[PDB]
Amino acid sequence: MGHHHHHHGSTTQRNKQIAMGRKKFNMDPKKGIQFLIENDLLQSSPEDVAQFLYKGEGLNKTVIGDYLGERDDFNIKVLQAFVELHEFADLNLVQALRQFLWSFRLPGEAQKIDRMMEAFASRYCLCNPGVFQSTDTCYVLSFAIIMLNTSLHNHNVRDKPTAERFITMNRGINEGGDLPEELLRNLYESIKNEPFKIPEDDGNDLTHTFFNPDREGWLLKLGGRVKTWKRRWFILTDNCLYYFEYTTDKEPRGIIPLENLSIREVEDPRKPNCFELYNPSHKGQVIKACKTEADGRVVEGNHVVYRISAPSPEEKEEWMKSIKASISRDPFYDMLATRKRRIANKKGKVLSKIFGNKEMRILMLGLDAAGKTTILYKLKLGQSVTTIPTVGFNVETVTYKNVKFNVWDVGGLDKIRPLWRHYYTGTQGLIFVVDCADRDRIDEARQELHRIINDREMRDAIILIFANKQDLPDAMKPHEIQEKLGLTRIRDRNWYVQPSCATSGDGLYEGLTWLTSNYN
Ligand SMILES: Nc1nc2c(ncn2[C@@H]2O[C@H](COP(=O)(O)OP(=O)(O)OP(=O)(O)O)[C@@H](O)[C@H]2O)c(=O)[nH]1
Ligand SMILES: O=P(O)(O)O[C@H]1[C@H](O)[C@@H](OP(=O)(O)O)[C@H](OP(=O)(O)O)[C@@H](OP(=O)(O)O)[C@H]1O
Ligand SMILES: [Mg+2]
Repeated sequence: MGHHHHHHGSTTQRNKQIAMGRKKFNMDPKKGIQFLIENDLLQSSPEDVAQFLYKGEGLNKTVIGDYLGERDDFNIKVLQAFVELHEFADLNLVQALRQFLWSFRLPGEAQKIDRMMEAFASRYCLCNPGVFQSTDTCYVLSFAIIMLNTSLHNHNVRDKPTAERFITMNRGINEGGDLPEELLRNLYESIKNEPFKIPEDDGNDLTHTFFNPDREGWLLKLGGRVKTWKRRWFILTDNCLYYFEYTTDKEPRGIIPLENLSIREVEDPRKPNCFELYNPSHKGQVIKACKTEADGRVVEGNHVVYRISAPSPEEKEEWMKSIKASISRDPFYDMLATRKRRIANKKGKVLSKIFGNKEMRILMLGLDAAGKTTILYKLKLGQSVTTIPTVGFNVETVTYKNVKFNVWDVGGLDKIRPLWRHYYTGTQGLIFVVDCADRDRIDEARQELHRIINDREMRDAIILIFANKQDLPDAMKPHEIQEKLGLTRIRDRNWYVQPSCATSGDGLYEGLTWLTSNYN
C-alpha cells in the first residue's frame, strides 16, 4: 500500500472509496464514474452506469441530468438504458412524468432537454402503445403539461387556465386529430391537485467557503520536502490561499493562511513565470499550512517556500498583486514565531521517538471570540497572549503529563464554518470552547456543537467543553452551559464541561487531565 498506518481494514477502506466516488461524481460526473470503475465499485457498460445513476444513492440529481444530456456516444447509451429502467406501463402521461422527473433535474440547455424528453416520450409510447399517434404528440403534450404546471402553480402567471382552456389548447395535437376529452381532463386535474414534486439539490457545494473569491486559476506548484511539480486549481479568498487537484473537488488539497508572508519573483530553469511565497522575517522556518493525505486526514505542511509557476507573465502579475493585497499583516504572527522558537526543543524529536510516546489528535472549535487561540498558546507557550482573529487555523503540539496533544485550532468566523468538516478526519478529542458571557450567541454555539458531534467522522470523539471567560461578571456557570448546550439529552457520548479562564489559565490543565483520563 505505502500509506501511513491508520484506520486500515476492509469496511473502512471500501466505505471510504464509496464515499470518495460519490464526492467526485457530484463535482464532475465523468470523473466520479471513472473513479468507481477503477476501484471495482462499478462496471463500465452503459447499462451498469445507468443503474448506478438510476439508484442515485447520495448523487446530486442536477449532476445526473447534466451527464445524461450530453451528446457523447456513451452518454446517449446510458440515457437510453436509464429511461428503460423506468416503468411507465399503465400510467397516464402526468403519472409517468412525475416518476421520470423524480430521477434527475432537467439541464438548462435546449438540446440536452430535447434529447432527454425525446428519450422519455419514446419510452412512454413503447410502454403505452396506441395512446398517442406519434412520439412527437407525446413530447409536445409533455411540454403542454409542464407549461400547465407553471401556469397553475407559479404566482407570476395571473390568468389560471380552466380545464376547458387546457382541453382546447391541445386541439389537433394527436397527428392532426384530438385526444380524448377525458384524458386531457384527467391530466389537467392531476396537475391542478398536485404540482410536480421536484427533488431539490442541496449539498453539492459541500462547503460554501470559496464563494466569490478574490482570484482563482490554474497554477503549477512545487512540493515541500519532495520537490515535485503538480497542477493545482488555486482559490484566493478571505486571507487564505487554497489549492485543489480538480475544479470539481469540493474539499481543498491544501490551505495556506496568508499570515505575514511576502512574494518575490524568481527564475526557474524549467518552469516559466515563477514567484515564491516566503516569510521575510524567519528565513528557513516552516510556513504554516496544511494539506490532505490520501485518507483525508489534514497534516501540517513542510514548506519553507512555495514556488509557483503561472501559465503567462500576465497571470503571474495578477496572482502576485492579488496575493499581496490579501496578506494578513500583524505583529501577532511574528510574536508567536519568535516565542515558539525560543522554547523550541530539538531533543523533543529524539525523545518523542524513543519514549515512542503515544499521543492524541485534538480538534478545537467554537464561535469566533470564544477563546480558542488564547487557550492554545497559554498551553503551548505558558503565557497569555493578545490574539487577533484566526483567518484559517493554528496548530500546535503540546506535551502535558506524558501525553502529546496535537491541537488544531480552526477559525470560528461565520465564513470559515462550512470548512470545519474538513478537519474532522482523525480527530480523537473535540474541544469546544464557549464564551460564557455571550448569552446572545449561546444558542448559536449549541447549534454548531451538535452539527459537529453528529457528523459520521466525529461519532467516536470524546467531548471537552471549555466553559470559558469565567472571570467575567454574570458569566454562565458549568451547570448552565450543560443545559444551554443541550448536553443533558446526550447520554450515549463521553462529555465534560470544564470551567475556564483562558487568560489566567484557570481550568486548562484540568481540561487536559480530563482528556487523558477519558480517552480510549
Ligand atoms: N475576559 C476574558 N477574555 C478572554 C478569555 N479568553 C479569551 N479572551 C479574549 O477573547 C478574545 C478572543 O479570544 P480568541 O482566543 O482570539 O478567540 P478565538 O476563539 O480564537 O476566535 P477566532 O480566532 O475568531 O476563532 C480575545 O481578546 C481574548 O483575549 C477569558 O477567559 N476571559
Ligand atoms: O505527489 P508527490 O510527488 O508524492 O509529492 C507530494 C506533492 O508534491 C504534494 O503536493 P499536493 O499536496 O499539491 O499533492 C506535496 O504537498 P504540499 O501540498 O504540502 O506541497 C508533498 O510535499 P511534502 O509532503 O512536503 O513532501 C509531496 O510529497
Ligand atoms: Mg483564534
